[PDB]
Amino acid sequence: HAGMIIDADYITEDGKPIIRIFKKEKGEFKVEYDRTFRPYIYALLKDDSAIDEVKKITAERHGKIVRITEVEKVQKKFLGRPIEVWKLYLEHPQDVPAIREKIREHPAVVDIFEYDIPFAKRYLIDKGLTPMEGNEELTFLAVDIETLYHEGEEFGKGPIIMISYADEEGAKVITWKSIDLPYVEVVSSEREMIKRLVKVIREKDPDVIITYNGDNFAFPYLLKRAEKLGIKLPLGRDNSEPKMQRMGDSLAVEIKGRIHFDLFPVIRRTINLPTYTLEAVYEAIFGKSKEKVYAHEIAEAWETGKGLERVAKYSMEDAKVTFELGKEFFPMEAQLARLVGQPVWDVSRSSTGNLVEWFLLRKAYERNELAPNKPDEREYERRLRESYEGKEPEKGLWEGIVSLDFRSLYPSIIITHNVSPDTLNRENCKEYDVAPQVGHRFCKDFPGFIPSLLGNLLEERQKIKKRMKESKDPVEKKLLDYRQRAIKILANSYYGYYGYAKARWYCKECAESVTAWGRQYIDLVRRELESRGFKVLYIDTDGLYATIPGAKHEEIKEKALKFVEYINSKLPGLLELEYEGFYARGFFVTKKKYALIDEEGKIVTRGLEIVRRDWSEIAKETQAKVLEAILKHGNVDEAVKIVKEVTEKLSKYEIPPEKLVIYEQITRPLSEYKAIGPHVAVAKRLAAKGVKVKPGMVIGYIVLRGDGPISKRAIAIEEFDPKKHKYDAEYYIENQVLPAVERILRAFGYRKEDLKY
DNA sequence: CGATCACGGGG
DNA sequence: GGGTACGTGATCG
Ligand SMILES: [Mg+2]
Ligand SMILES: [Mg+2]
Repeated sequence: HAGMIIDADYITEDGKPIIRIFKKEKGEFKVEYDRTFRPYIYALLKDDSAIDEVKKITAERHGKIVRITEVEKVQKKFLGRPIEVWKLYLEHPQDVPAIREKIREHPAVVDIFEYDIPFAKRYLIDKGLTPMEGNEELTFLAVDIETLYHEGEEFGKGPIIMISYADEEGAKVITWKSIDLPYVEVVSSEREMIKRLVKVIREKDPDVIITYNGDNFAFPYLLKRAEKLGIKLPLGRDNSEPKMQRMGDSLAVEIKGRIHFDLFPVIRRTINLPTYTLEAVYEAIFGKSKEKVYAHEIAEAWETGKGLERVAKYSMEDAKVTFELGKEFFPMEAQLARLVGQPVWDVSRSSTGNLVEWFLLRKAYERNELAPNKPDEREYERRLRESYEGKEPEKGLWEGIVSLDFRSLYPSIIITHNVSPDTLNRENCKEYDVAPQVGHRFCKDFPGFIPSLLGNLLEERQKIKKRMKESKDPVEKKLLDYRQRAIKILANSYYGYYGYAKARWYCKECAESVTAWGRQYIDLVRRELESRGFKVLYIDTDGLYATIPGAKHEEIKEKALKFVEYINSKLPGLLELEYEGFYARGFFVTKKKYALIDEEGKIVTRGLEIVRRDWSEIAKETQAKVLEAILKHGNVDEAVKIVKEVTEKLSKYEIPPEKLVIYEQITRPLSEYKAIGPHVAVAKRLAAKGVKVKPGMVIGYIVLRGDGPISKRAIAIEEFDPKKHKYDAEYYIENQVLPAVERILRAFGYRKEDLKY
């Protein structure tokens, strides 16, 4: 029709699938239904006569037998070669996992294809439907909750004590205790507060619900408490409840007819932070501080009734900034959805590797190219163990560091050298390009599937950039700016995608060859930098860090900016080097393990910081102190003295026991564990005392002095008696503090043995 | 040793 | 739900 597609799914009616297309048409919510789309897979047979045995294969599901409804002989392309496969139709999507292995096992079946694409995604591709097209303006609502938590409680034990929401009308708090603030609505109970949230959402009818970690906290918690209280959450536009989907080891929540936009996975990919707390995230984007009110402060205020205004202000600000961040990060996710042709819900929760794959599956359909299969476990494992043919960084502390980015070099290399799995070492090829050093041959006789698509993306970006220069409308310009950035992101992900172990179009030789050709330009950049007095401190496939030893910082910045402008004038086509940034100081340990500090004093690290609950505070605190001594004080000698003093204090039992607590979650019933770690040993004793130990409960423990593995010497933090129990100083030194700092201090020539008296 | 198991965000 | 992360490091067995 005319509207913007925001999502798609399927429902089953009288055992048959119905596709639903969720649309927004000039401000109105619309649902279109399609009963005609049929599930299918492909089968390559040894011979056409075999179809008579294959079409008769059956399976079982929902107490009924599953059959192939129709078969169709089709002509397609596989690896740039014509192929004849049989399209096997099935009645219901759930018939595909039930029958696919019974077809694959058949002696007449060479292989099966396209048997794991979800029905709603299969529909959008086959029908040529693209989400988020048009100038349709969506409505947004941020949602958040505060709860009553005590250390180690089962998930959902304590009530929800506040629910906050925010949009352009302001930020509001719903609570069931008397708090006298203008934005606070006081209700009678937890039940009445949850029913008020339901009413707000049904009345405001937002297209987008913005949360911060709503997938794994706010919505699973609301669902747990609504279950306990025996109330429904009809938040879906079809009155359905929020739906929890197991996405990996964690969860993802969907709200039918809407976009549940969880900012946590989105921001985690976009920017680099040691910890992605809402307060750290808000400050990195808006340059303003946000106060954190910790779980224990919240519990204390609720139970004593004192200082509840502070907790209500915290709840309000949580919703307020969640709204602000949502508006900031949504436009780019909307353009990426449009580009890849899949809904924002899915696109915002996926890696760039999956964004590339979704883009390629759609283009394969458009081009009548059969998609290769995802690897089996053994192949995936064989791919992770593959070695690539074709430096370690400078030691010590460096000053005035410029960062240069190479990533925009690789799409142009893929295109000019026709680097694709369908062009690699092709038989009876008339002309080919040979990769330097690795010698892989890529046929020049026809454009490769992936170079062809990249060429079109880069051309489309150049058109957008030209239309941007010629536009007087700042609205169109803002939108076109997002569109051209989406292409840059997608195009710059192909190099990585070639080496991604889960990729359908995985190609080790393609990745290797792009690296080998890329290196010729990197070596040119390095020689040209050194001829200009620059010293290269660190270099990898993504970029480099350099300085002019002992030069004035403004001179380094000017010379680097002049260098980038010069080299890009020398580089042919769309090969581009970028000036990324400047740092006051920094040091480099190894590949993607380094730490820097900018001119505003913000520490920036990669592959070193250990901010996680399963590491003791003493190890995390010492590591922070070491990085601060090095980057803020330019003093490695102070850092070594900090480690030496901490280790002596641990040996003389001068460290508070509270800085020694280790936290680990129970993730299954205790009887299901194959290996009993210290937290499981502690948990089993707690359950033996009558504690209801459940998956989700976090176990706090201290390692005590003694013989054997740490499993037999861990004690529950609640059972620790400082007057009776002695902590293991050698464990906290050798397994906690020293591993936290040894990688960092290796960059300065220190070994683990030199960090003690 | 290989196998197993945990982390993040949120209260 | 025709795709159940992601990559990495500690500890058990
Ligand atoms: Mg969906
Ligand atoms: Mg909150």
